[PDB]
Amino acid sequence: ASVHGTTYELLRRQGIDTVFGNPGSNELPFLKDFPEDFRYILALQEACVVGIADGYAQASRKPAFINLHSAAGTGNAMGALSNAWNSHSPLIVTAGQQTRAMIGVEALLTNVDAANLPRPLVKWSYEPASAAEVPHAMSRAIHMASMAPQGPVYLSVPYDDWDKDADPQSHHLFDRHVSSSVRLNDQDLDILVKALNSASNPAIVLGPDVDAANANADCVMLAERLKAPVWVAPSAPRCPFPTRHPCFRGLMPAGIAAISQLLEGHDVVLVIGAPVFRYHQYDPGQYLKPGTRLISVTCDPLEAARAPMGDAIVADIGAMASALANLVEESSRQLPTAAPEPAKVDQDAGRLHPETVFDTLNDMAPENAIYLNESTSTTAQMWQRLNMRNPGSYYFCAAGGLGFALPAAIGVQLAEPERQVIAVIGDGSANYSISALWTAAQYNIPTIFVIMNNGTYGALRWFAGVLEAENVPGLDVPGIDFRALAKGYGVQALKADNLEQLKGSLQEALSAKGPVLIEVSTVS
Amino acid sequence: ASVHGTTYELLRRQGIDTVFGNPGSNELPFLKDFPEDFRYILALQEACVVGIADGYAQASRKPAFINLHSAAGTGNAMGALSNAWNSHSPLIVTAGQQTRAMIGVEALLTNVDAANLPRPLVKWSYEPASAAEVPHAMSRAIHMASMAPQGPVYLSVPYDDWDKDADPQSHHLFDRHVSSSVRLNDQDLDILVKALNSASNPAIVLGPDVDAANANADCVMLAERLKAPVWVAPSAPRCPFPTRHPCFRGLMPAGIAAISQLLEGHDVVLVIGAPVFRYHQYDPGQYLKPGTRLISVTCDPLEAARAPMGDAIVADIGAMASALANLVEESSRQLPTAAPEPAKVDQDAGRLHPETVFDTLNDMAPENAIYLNESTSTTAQMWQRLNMRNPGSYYFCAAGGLGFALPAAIGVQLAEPERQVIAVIGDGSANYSISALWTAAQYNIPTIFVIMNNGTYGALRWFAGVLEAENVPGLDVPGIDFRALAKGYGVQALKADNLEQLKGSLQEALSAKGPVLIEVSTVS
Amino acid sequence: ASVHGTTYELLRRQGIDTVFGNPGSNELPFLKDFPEDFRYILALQEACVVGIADGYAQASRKPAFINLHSAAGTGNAMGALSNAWNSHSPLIVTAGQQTRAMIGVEALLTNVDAANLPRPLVKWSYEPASAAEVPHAMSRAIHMASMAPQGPVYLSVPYDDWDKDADPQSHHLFDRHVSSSVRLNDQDLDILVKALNSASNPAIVLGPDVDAANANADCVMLAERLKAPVWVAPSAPRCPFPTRHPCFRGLMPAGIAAISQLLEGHDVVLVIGAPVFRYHQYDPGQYLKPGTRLISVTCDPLEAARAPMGDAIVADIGAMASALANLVEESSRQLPTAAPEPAKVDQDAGRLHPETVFDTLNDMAPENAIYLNESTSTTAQMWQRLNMRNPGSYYFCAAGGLGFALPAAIGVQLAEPERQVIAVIGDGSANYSISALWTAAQYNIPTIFVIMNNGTYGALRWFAGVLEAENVPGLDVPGIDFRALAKGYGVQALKADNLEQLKGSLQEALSAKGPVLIEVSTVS
Ligand SMILES: Cc1ncc(C[n+]2csc(CCOP(=O)(O)OP(=O)(O)O)c2C)c(N)n1
Ligand SMILES: Cc1ncc(C[n+]2csc(CCOP(=O)(O)OP(=O)(O)O)c2C)c(N)n1
Ligand SMILES: Cc1ncc(C[n+]2csc(CCOP(=O)(O)OP(=O)(O)O)c2C)c(N)n1
Ligand SMILES: [Ca+2]
Ligand SMILES: [Ca+2]
Ligand SMILES: [Ca+2]
Ligand SMILES: [Ca+2]
Ligand SMILES: [Ca+2]
Ligand SMILES: [Ca+2]
Ligand SMILES: [Ca+2]
Ligand SMILES: [Ca+2]
Ligand SMILES: [Ca+2]
Ligand SMILES: [Mg+2]
Ligand SMILES: [Mg+2]
Repeated sequence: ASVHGTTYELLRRQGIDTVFGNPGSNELPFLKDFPEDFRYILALQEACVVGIADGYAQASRKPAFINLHSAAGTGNAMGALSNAWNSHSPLIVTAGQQTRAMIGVEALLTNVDAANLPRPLVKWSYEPASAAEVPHAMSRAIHMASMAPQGPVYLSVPYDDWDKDADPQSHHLFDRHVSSSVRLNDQDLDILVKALNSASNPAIVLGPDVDAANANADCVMLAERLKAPVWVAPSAPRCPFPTRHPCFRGLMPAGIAAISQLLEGHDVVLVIGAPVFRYHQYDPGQYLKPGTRLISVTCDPLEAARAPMGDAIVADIGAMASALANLVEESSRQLPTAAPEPAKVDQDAGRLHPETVFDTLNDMAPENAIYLNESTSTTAQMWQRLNMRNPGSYYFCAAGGLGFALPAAIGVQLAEPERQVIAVIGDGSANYSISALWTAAQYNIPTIFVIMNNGTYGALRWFAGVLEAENVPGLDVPGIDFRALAKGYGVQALKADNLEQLKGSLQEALSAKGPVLIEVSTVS
Repeated sequence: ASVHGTTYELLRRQGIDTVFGNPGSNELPFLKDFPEDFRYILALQEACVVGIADGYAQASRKPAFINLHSAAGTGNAMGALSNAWNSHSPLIVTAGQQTRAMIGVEALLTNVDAANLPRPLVKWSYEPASAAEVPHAMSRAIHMASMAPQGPVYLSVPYDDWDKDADPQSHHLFDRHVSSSVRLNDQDLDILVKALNSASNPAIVLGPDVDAANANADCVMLAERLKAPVWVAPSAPRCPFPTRHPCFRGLMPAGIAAISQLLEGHDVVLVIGAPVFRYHQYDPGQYLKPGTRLISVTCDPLEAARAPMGDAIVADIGAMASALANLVEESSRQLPTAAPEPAKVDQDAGRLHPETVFDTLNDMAPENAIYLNESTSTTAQMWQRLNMRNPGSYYFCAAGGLGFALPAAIGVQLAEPERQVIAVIGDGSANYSISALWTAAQYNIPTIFVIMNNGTYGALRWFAGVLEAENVPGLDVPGIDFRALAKGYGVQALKADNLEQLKGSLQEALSAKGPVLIEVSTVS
Repeated sequence: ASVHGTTYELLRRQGIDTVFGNPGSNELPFLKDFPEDFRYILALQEACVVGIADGYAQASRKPAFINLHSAAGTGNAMGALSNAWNSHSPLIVTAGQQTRAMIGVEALLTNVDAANLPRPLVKWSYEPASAAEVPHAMSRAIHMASMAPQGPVYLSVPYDDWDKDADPQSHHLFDRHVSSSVRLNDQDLDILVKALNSASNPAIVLGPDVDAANANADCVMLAERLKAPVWVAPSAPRCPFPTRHPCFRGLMPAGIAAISQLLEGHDVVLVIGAPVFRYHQYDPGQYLKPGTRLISVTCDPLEAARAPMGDAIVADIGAMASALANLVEESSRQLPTAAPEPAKVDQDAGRLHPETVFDTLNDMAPENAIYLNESTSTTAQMWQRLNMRNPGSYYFCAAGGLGFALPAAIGVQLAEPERQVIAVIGDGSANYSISALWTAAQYNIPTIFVIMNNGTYGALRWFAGVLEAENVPGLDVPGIDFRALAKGYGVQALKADNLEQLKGSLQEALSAKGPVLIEVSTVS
C-alpha cells in the first residue's frame, strides 16, 4: 500500500470522511485519487476553511480534518486557530510541504521550521522524518486532537511522501481506541458529593466544555437536585444550559469584582467545564468574597493550574457531570424561580434596536434553531432574549477573534442539516471572513446570515468611552453594501430597514432552500 | 506582604520545604531571609542540583523545588531535565532573571527569551509580566508539575520582583487542591474488566508510573487474580513489581521484534504506566503477532497518542490499578511459576565479573535497599540478580542520559533515610556529575556509590561490535582514580580489586555513617 | 559516495580536522571509519566538550566542530552554549538522532523536537528531512557559524543517514567561500573619519570582537593617531588591547552611571566590537552625560538594535578597524600618559591575597602567556596586574556562566601550543567542569590551573553585603581537596599555602611538560 492509501484508510477507520481545504501544489499529491467516500469542502481563504471546520467539529462533537497550503495557507488560518484553541476544538490541521529533496535549498513553497509556525495555538505540531512515518504521525494527530482537553493539532507532510510505500505494520493504527472518559475516584468523588449535599446555598457555573460533552441534560438534573442557580461562565463560547430553565441566571459579566459579588452568599460554587474565569474587562477586586468556596471541574490541566482560587478536578466533563447528577441528594430547598421576561424596548418605524432583532428572531425561529454571535456590542441582550432549549444552540468566537461566526455557521449547518442556523454578525465582523459565503452557495448549505449594520465598530466605541479615550482612529466602517457582497458570492440577499421589513425578510429566509443574507439597519 | 513572603507561604502551604540549588546573583533576593523552616541543599553544578532534586521527588512521590542561576545555570541542568521529562518527575525549576530595568539592554546575567530555553523538556515554561503575578505563576508551576502526567516546569523571575508588594488576593492560592486522581468511567471500566476476565492467556507489562503511583501492590493483586506473567516495560526507569514474585518475568528487551515474540500467544496484554514502548535497539519486525490484543493504561496523552498499536486509556495509574485489582475475577488458572535462580558465573581471584558484584550486593544489602543503575553494559544482569521486594527500589536514567544516578542517589537517600541507597555506576558514567559527591559529604547523606571500573565505555564498545564499526574513537577512559576523586569531595573511599576485597568493602560501607565510594575493578 | 564520506570531505575542504566529542550510540555511525587525518578530542561531560571546543575556536579564530549525544548530551552542554553565544564563538554543534524509523515512537535516545532544544542559544538549528540533505545541512551549519556575527549552530542527524548514498551534486559544497569581510561604504566612512578627526577629546572603547578579529594592532594605531584613551568594554570576555600601552585605561565598571561618568568630557566615544553595554550591577543613571556622542561599530545587528544610545554601524570588525586605523589623521594632541603601576598589597607569610597571586604570575609567566579568568571576586585586580602585550591573551566566561575556564584553557592550550596557558579559577568555579582535567592529562595538553581557594562563593558573599541581604544559604563550599581531584584525573598537583610556596609551585608548573594544578590558599 502507498502512504496515501494507508492514510486515507486510517482516516476512514477513525471516523473521518470530510476534508475542509484550500488546495495548493504541495497538497495535490495528497488530494489526488481522492476517495469516493470522502467529501471535500472548499473555501476561498484559510481562515474560512478553518472556521467552517471548527463549526463542524464543535457541532458534531468529533474531530474535523483540514488541509491547507504550506506556510502561507497555515498562516492565513492562525487567527482561526486562536479561537479553536480556546474552544477546545478537535481540529486536525494538515499542511503540505515541499518535496524532501527541495526543503534544504528553501525552494518556493517550503514551510520553514514548519512545526513552530502554529505554536503556541496547537496541542501538538510535527513534521515526520520519513514517508513511512506519515500514517503513524497522522494517528498521533487524530488522537492528540481528540483526547481531553481537545484542541487543534498540526501535521506538515512533504508532498513526495504520499506515493511512497507504507509500512505494512501501519495496519495496527487503524482501529486504535483511545479514551480519556475519566472521572474522579470513588473516595474523593464521595467527598465532593457530600460537600455539595451539605451546602446551604450552592451555585453552579457552566462553561463551553459542558456543551461540547453534551453534558447539558446532566447539569440540568444536577441543578434541579441541588436547587441551585446556574450561570454561564463569562465570555461564553457555547451555551451549556436551557436559557428558560427556572435555575438559569444568564451570562456572567466578565469581571473579577462583578463575579465575586454575584457569588456572594453562595457557600459552595461548583464550576464545570470552564476556565476560572475568562474575565475580559478590567474590574479589580476580590476573586471571591468571604464565605464562598469554589470547586472547579475542568477537562484541561492548564485551566486548573491558572485558576487564582478554588479546588480543581481535572477530568472528562461528560463523565463527571453524569456521575454528579446521579449521586447528589435531592435537596428539600425550593427550586429557584425563573428569570423574568426581558423588557420590550420601544421601537419606532425606523432603524432597528438590537433588542428588537433578537426578540423577533426568538419569535420566528424554530425551537431547535442554532445561533452564532459575532455582534460584539449586543451579546448581553442576545443572551437575555433567545430561548435556547437544546444543546448545541450557541457559538461565539472563543478567543474573541472576529472572523469565526460567518464560516463557522456554515460548518454548524453542515453538521446539523435539520436545525436552522442563524448567524448574527456585526457589519464590522462580517468582513473578516466574508469569502466564506461562497462555500454556503456552492454546497447549498442553508445558513441564514443576519448582518447587524450600524456603520461602526460599536464595541470599540463603547470601550473608548469607558476609557475616556479621545481621538481614536479607525472605529468607523461606513460604505459597505452587504447585499452586493452576498450577490458577489452567489447568496440570496435581503434588506431590513425597519421592523416590518425584518419580519418579511426573516419569513423569506426561514423558508428558503439556500443560504440567505439579511442586511439589517440597526441603531447607531 | 512582599512577593517573597507570599511566595514562601505558598510553597509551605503546598507542602514544599526544601530548595535544591546552586546560587547566583539574580537569586540572592529570593534566597535572602531564607525561612527557618526550609532546607537549602547546595550542589556544585546544576546537573547535580537537578539530579538530586529528581531522585528526591521520585522517591518522595511529591514535587521537588529547584533554584538555578539564569540561563547558564538552567543550561547546565538541561541534560538532567531530559531524564526528568521521561520519568514524569514533578520538578519545579526556578531561575532568576536580571532586574526588569536591565533586561532590555541584555545586561550580563539576562536570560534571553527565557521561557524558550528549557523547551521542549518542560510541561510549562514562563516568565511573569509583573512582580505581583509571581505568586500566581508559582502556583501554576506547582500544579503543572504535580498534575498527571507529572513533569518538570520552569519559572524565570526578575530579581527585583521579590521585594515588591504582593497582591493580597494571592491568599486564595495557598490552599488550592488540584486533583487528577481519575479513572475510567464505570461503563467502560466494566467492559475492560470483562475483557481481562475472558482472556485465556493474559500478560501484564508495567512501567515506571506504577512505581511513581505506589501502585505496585495493586498490580501484584491484579497479576495474582489474572494468574498472569508480569514484565517490566523496556528501558525501565523504575521497578514496578517484586522481582522474586512468581509472576515476574523481568525486563523486556528494548526491541520491536523481541517484544512481539515475547507476547506471542498472549491474547490480551495489559500495559500499565508505560509508554508503548520505549524501544532502543534497532530490531525491526511486527509490533504484535497475530492473536495478541494490547490495552494500555497511561497517565500521559503523549504516550497514548504515539503507541503504534493497541487501545489506550488516559488516567491516573494509582486509581486505575486499584480499581482493576479490586474488580477482576479470581481466575482458576494456575499461578505462574517463579523464574529460576540466576546462574553463578565462574569467578577467579582477579577482577570482578559484574554478575559477581550484583550477586554479592544481593547477598549483603538489606532487604529494603534502594538501587540506582548507571552501569550501562550490565543492566540485564542487574535486573536478574537483585531481589527488590519493595516499591521505590530501583532508578535508571529515564532518557538514557548519564549523570543521573550519582546525584539522584543522594536525593533518594535524603528522601528515604531509613533505606540504604546503593548506586551502581560505571567508570564512564561516574564523571558526568562527579561533583555531586560533595553534597553527600557536606550534608552527611550516607549513600553508597559502587563504581564499576573497567576502563571503557563498554556499552558503546558492544554496540560498535554489533554495527561492525571499526575505527571508532573516544571509547576508552583510562586513568581515573575514583578513590582520589572521592577524597577530593570528602567522601570515604574504598577499593575492591577482587571478591574478598569487595565483601570487605561492602561490609565497611554498609556500617558507615557517612557516604562511601567503592571503586571495583571489573572485567574488561 | 556515502553521506559519511561526503560529509567528512566537506569538513576537510572547509578546514575542519578536529572533532570535540563525547560519544553515544546515535553517533557511532558518524564516528566509525574516523578519517586518519582527523583528530578526536574526548571529554568526559558535554559542558567540558563544548568548553574545550570554545577555547579552541576563540584562540584559533576559526570554527570548532563538536559531536554530542542526542538530547541529554546536548542538554548537558547548554550552559556552555550560553557563554559561546555571548562570545560569538563559531561552534558547529552536531548531535546524533535515533534512526528515522524509530523517531515516531520516541524510542530511547530520540531527541524530541530537536531543533528547539538549544534555542535560543544558537544562530541556526536544524534536523534534515532526508539523508541526502545532510551534507548540505552541514554546509549551512559551517557557514552560519562562521559568518559575522559568529556564533554556535546546531545540527541533529538521524544515525541511519550516514551510510546512505550522497547526492553527487554535493560536490559543489566543498569549496564554497562565504565572506562577510565588509566595511562601511566610502561616503559614510569618510563622514565617520571626519567626525573622529574633528573630535576635541575622543575616547575609544573596545570589546571582545576586536580580539576575535585580531584587530588589536589596528586599534593600537587608531588610538595612537587619535591620541585617545582606550577602555575595555565591561564584562570583558577577551582582551582587545595591550594592557601597558600608554593609552590603556583598563576595564570599565559594568554600570550605567559609572560608565557615563567615565566618558564625561569626551565629546566622541568610539565603541568597537562590543555591545553597548554589557552592564551587570544595578547602577542607575544617565547612559551618557551631556556633551558625549557615542558611535558603535559592531559585527552584530542584535547589538546595534539594543544599544540605548548612539549611532551604530554593523560591519566586520577587522575590516572596519583596519580602514579606520589607516584613514584617520595623526592628531597633534599629546599621547595619553600610561597608567601608573599598581600598588603592592601588604602580604604576610600566611594565606595569599589575590593581588599577590596576580603580581607573582605577572613576574614569572612568559610574556606570551595566555590567561583565563574564572575567579569572580578578583577580576578587577587581575585586569590591573597582568601585562598582556599580545592578542589572544585573556578569556572570561562571556555570559558569566561558570564552568568555562577550566575546559576552555585546555582548548586554548591545544590551539596555541607555544603559548603557556594559565587558568586562574576560584574554588567554587573549579567544580562546574572539573572532569575536563582528564582531557588535559590524556592528551598531555600542558595547561596550568591555578585554583584560588578561599572556601566560599566570594563574589556572592560580596553582593549579599551590597544588598544588605541576611540569611542567604549556600554561599560556602568548604571541604574540597583540589590536589586529590587533580590526582583523580591524572594531573600533577601542587599546593601553595604562602608566597614562598606559590613561587616554588609556579616555577615547577612553568617547567612541567604536562598539565599542572596548583591549589593556592587565598584570603577569606
Ligand atoms: C481579528 C480581530 N480583529 C480585531 C478585533 C477587535 N474587535 C473587538 S469588537 C470589534 C468591533 C466589531 O464590530 P461589529 O462586528 O460591527 O459589532 P459591534 O461592536 O458594532 O456590535 C473589533 C474590531 C478582534 N476582536 N478580532
Ligand atoms: C550525557 C550522555 N552522554 C553520552 C552518552 C552515551 N553513553 C551510552 S552508554 C555510555 C558508556 C557508559 O560507560 P560506563 O558508565 O563506564 O558503563 P559501561 O557501558 O562500561 O557498563 C555512554 C557514554 C549518554 N547516554 N549520555
Ligand atoms: C553556572 C553558574 N552557576 C552559578 C553562578 C553564580 N556565581 C556567580 S560568581 C559565583 C561564585 C564563584 O566562586 P569562586 O569561583 O570560588 O570565586 P570567588 O567569587 O570566590 O572569587 C557563583 C556561584 C554562575 N555565574 N554560573
Ligand atoms: Ca416574544
Ligand atoms: Ca451531523
Ligand atoms: Ca457594527
Ligand atoms: Ca546469593
Ligand atoms: Ca521522606
Ligand atoms: Ca565502563
Ligand atoms: Ca612585578
Ligand atoms: Ca594553532
Ligand atoms: Ca572562592
Ligand atoms: Mg508560531
Ligand atoms: Mg530550548
